[PDB]
Amino acid sequence: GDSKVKVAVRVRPMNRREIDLHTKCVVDVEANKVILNPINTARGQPKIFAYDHCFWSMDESVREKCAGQDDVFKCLGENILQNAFDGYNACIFAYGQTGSGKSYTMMGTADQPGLIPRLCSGLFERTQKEENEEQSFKVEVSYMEIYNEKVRDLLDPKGSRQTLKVREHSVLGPYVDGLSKLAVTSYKDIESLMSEGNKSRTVAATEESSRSHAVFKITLTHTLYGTSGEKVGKLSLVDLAGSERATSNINKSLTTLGLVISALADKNKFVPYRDSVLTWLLKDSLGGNSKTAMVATVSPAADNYDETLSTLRYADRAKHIINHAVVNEDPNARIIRDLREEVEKLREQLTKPELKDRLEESEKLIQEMTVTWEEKLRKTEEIAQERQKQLESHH
Ligand SMILES: Nc1ncnc2c1ncn2[C@@H]1O[C@H](COP(=O)(O)OP(=O)(O)O)[C@@H](O)[C@H]1O
Ligand SMILES: [Mg+2]
Ligand SMILES: [Mg+2]
Repeated sequence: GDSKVKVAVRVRPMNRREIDLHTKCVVDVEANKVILNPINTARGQPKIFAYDHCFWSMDESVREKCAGQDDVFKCLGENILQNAFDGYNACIFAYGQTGSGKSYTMMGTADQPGLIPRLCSGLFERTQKEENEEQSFKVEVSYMEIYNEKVRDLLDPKGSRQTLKVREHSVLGPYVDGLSKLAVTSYKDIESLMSEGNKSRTVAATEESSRSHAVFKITLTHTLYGTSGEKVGKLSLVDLAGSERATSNINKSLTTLGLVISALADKNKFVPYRDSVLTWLLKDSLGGNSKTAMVATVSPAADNYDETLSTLRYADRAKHIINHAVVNEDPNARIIRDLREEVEKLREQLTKPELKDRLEESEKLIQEMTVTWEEKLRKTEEIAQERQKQLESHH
């Protein structure tokens, strides 16, 4: 192919509990190597893994955390940002057990912002820095959640817990029908949409559920100007569910993800993309048209050994997957062209069942992606002010 899926392993520092209760540290880092030591030093031998990148921290001090997040972004964030500005599809997904540091890496906290806020900030910084009257940038965003093979729109002002149907089109592929793609023009729009989205996650029986997947997506459309050309880069930041074992199809997407990774590691006929919602929607990110990075977060202490190992192993396979990313030039024109063509052919065959409203679907897709930019702005605005009025009757 062209490029291999790049793999980084992030080892979170020993927390207060692990130090107080004298839980033994079994994971240590040697440059780009991850060494997993046995728990009771018969096959108690140190296991050594090698990856593209390895992050670690000496303690939980604010200095080391700031340095940590900075390191992670400098190593992975700016690269995929550059990919976005080069018209490439790019993706970063966090894999690991609950409490290893997936969300802390992807989203981070208020004092320790993760990959996503830095990515958005840097994105709008660069766009605002480069935009001429010959160069223009259009930025869209979406945030979805996948729980129990059901998709929810996290950017919907009304967290109605209503599932959105996942449908397939012949020329478009897998898509979430009804998902919000909101036009944004600054970091704060994204910030409010994200703060609202992050408090709309699926609750557990007790504390957000660790069984849900979170997919954040940025679309960057660059136009160069007596005619104009266009490139589109799509970033996909994914915070997966906890990889640990069970303590129906609640773990379908995770297991299927494992199977997909394993299959690719060894025309997608026997790669089970379709066996789950997650692998189906993120099919192009794994062995497809995308620059893909995996961040495997692991816990350092012995009490998580078998999990850590597992994670490591999966990571070790992920670096064998080969993607083939290309620059997406004027994809919208091609898509609407193929869509209208298909509409006409469906119109012709219709004059001779499953084609009755397939054309309806195609026309719907056409009309929805021919929506003017201004109306998208107005949409995002009314959504925003409805969020501003939903806290009015609640105050
Ligand atoms: N690399 C890290 N460095 C410092 N603290 C971390 C790190 N990763 C996780 N943590 C700490 O442990 C907490 C749990 O992390 P979290 O992102 O919720 O894990 P997960 O999403 O996989 O369940 C975090 O709030 C953070 O304080
Ligand atoms: Mg989390
Ligand atoms: Mg999108």
